Amino acid sequence: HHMKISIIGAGSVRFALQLVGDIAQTEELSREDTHIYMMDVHERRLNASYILARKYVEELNSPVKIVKTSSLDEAIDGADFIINTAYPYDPRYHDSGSQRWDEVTKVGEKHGYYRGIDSQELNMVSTYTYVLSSYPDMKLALEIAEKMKKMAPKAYLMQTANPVFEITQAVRRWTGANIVGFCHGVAGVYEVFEKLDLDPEEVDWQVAGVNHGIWLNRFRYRGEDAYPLLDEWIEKKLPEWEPKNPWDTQMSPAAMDMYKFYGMLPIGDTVRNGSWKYHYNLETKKKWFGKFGGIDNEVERPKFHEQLRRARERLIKLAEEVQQNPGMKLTEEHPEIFPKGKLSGEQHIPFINAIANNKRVRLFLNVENQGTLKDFPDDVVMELPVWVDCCGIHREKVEPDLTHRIKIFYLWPRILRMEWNLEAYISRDRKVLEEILIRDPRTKSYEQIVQVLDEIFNLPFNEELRRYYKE
Amino acid sequence: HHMKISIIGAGSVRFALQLVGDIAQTEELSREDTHIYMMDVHERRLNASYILARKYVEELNSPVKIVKTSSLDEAIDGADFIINTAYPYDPRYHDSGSQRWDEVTKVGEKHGYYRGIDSQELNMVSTYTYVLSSYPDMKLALEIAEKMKKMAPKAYLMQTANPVFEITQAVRRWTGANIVGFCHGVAGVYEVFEKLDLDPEEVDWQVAGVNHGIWLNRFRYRGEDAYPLLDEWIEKKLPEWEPKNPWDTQMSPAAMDMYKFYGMLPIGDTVRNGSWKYHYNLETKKKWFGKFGGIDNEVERPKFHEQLRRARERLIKLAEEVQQNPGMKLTEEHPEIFPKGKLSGEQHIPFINAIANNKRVRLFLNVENQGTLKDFPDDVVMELPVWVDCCGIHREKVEPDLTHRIKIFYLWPRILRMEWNLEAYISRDRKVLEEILIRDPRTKSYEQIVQVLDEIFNLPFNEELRRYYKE
Repeated sequence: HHMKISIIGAGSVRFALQLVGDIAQTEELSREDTHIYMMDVHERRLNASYILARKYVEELNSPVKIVKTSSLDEAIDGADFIINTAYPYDPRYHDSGSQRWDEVTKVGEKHGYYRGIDSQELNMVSTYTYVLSSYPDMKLALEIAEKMKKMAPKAYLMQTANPVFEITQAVRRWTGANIVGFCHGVAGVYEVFEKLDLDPEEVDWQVAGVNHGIWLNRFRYRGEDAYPLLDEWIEKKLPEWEPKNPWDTQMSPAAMDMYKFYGMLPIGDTVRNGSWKYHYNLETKKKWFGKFGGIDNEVERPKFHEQLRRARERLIKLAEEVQQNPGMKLTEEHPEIFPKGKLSGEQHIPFINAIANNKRVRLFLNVENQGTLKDFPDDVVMELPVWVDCCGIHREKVEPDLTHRIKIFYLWPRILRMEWNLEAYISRDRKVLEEILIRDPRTKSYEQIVQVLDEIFNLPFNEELRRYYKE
Repeated sequence: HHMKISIIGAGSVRFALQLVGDIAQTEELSREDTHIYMMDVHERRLNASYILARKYVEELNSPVKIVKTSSLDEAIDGADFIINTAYPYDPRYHDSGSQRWDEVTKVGEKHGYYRGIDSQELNMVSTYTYVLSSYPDMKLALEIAEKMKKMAPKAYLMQTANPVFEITQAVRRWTGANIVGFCHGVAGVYEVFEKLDLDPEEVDWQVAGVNHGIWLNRFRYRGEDAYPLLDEWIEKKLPEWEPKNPWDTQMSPAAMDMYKFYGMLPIGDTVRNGSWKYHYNLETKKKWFGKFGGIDNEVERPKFHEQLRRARERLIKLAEEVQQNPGMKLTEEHPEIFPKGKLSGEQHIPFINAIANNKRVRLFLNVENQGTLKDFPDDVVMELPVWVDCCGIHREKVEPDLTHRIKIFYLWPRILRMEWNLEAYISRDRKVLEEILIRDPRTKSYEQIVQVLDEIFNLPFNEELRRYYKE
């Protein structure tokens, strides 16, 4: 047979471009019998990705076949791998998923919720959830899961869209579907090693926890705990640390503070998901994250979404250029965006090449605990270090165990917040949403949460959201 | 041999009087070979309880022997049953345990924490915890547990002092000691049956959960769910409900609201331990609990502690009366306080008579889950329906199971808050206390929690508390 890899939401041009780049440069997958289905509902973006992708593989000399489609059934039918990177929205009001999150966040601030209703303790990550329930995004992943159990029973559903923890769990639990959560927050660990003058391949390390809630449980050098090297860095170097850009938080005072308390270093976006201690306002964010106040604020987030929008428009306009200039080479003209002989460092293609062609590799994926961390249920989805080959996912033993304080102060509260979000969705009940905000540290009255929720629900692009929560 | 029942903190005159009344009226325990050791550190109160108790049993014609002691070793040595009803304090500053709680609560309000630092979501119960850790009270129960493993290895430690959940758990886990938590919040259920015109002995019922967090999981009449009778009462009767006194909350709008959301009626002090929805201020408390705003407020609690103080002074002065008037009969002069031919309805003596003399009885006690509620760990202490005989405690099957919403919204959050409180104690670390308040919905800044904690720690009667948390 051939191999079908469907990318749902392929209008995310850059992420799709790095996926297509990775498969086209992977010797075992770069075959005539590899078919990439790019599927999306917004056609301007779709057509751009498609012509760019085709131009790109042409220049890598990859015989991979690329098929654009407009219908999700045709993309799912008989697929071997389904990558969901879709960010749903209503084209009558918006032109991008992030616009809707940006707007409910303004309504949330209007009613006294700084950084919006979706900014909660232990998840400050922007655009992670959408009105707690994430209805638009969860609805789509469950639609995909119902369609694929009929037309693609042997496929792996690779969840990339947020919230990955909530969605992966819901699909896993409510459908049978073979879903796996992907996220690459694990990469920040390489910055820790460099800042401590450590050859990365000479470090024995491990992380574990929950999506955007992972901890460096094992950090060793020469068979000895290397955490004293971090304690020394905190003494000497931290006083003069400074971020390169609003995303640079791994070695921040907020991270070191969380390290002091929990006993292990929080990795990647975990650092963004601290307690309210670091997030009361912009001035407080700047004390703990440096001059930008990190990425999750009034100034840097709208700035970032504006850059992202600006970039879509460009890639569309670039697609009109390759149409207009058949002869120009994308590898030469924009090598940043079309790398030759390098890999994205994303885990998606390594995963596919492992399962399809037995190229065994260590990955960090969101899968059911299944008794890897004993103090938590077997069915709860977690970000774990796993080995992947043609027999599927195999979990590494997690050693040392995560500290008591991580379990009771971080992980368990975060698991419950997920259980809260899933109950809100499944029950179709406003009361659950109200109860979530009743426990929000910035709720002043009950009247307040009723009025925020009302206003959010009455935004024109949430018409079907409020019809979902209608008595 | 004889039987030794030690009451630690016997200066709680009224509670001690009802204990001594219950044993003296229990046919199997009212023996010459039953010895009651009353022990306390404050001698004015001790002497009063002792002479009152002796006068009391004299009039019931109970041959029970009563021994006052000043030393806790002498009370614990060779004891069969040890009832801990002590509320520690410093006599150089205070004359009662509740004075210290009242004062840290004033300091908490001073710094913007309404009803004090110890009033947290899912525990509004006044005087339950003391500066989160409850150091004075936990220290004493662990001292008792270390002394009794040497001098009373076969004894049952009956915890009555608060916090019962935290203390019972800590002792259980950190020592071997055979501890069991007692609390009689289960009694409110009899008011529910009466208000619905139900013969109480014709109702098939059960409760379960956590101390001050119990739910009416089973409510049946004629082998049929009787919860529609509660739904009818809510329609017709609730609009005209009104409390008899600040403790009357079982049928309140707050209780019915919690019933609507969780699916089961919260029982006793559970009703006091709702979310902040019902507790923002006095005016909001009065909407949900009636004209008094319940018992946990600025007005009714100091009023209640003043009545309690007034009552101690009286019982002391009554003791000087029986000394002065040998001939007067306490049964006749104050029958409210010295009942003849009735039982307290407290579970303490039924328990003793069950274990000692095989008078089997159904009780609701705080013991280790041990897989009674499957979704929770085996070692966590919980308030469960149990049968008690001479072979010990036997747990009833809990059926139906508690609802999903109770588990994820009420019980699990409350278990974690306990785990937080125990970590604060065991670690001797202010940072844990800070982290608890970092998640308090009325914390505005980190500076705020540092200043509350500082001021609390610097109150003269907390000298040894702050030396316990000293760097």
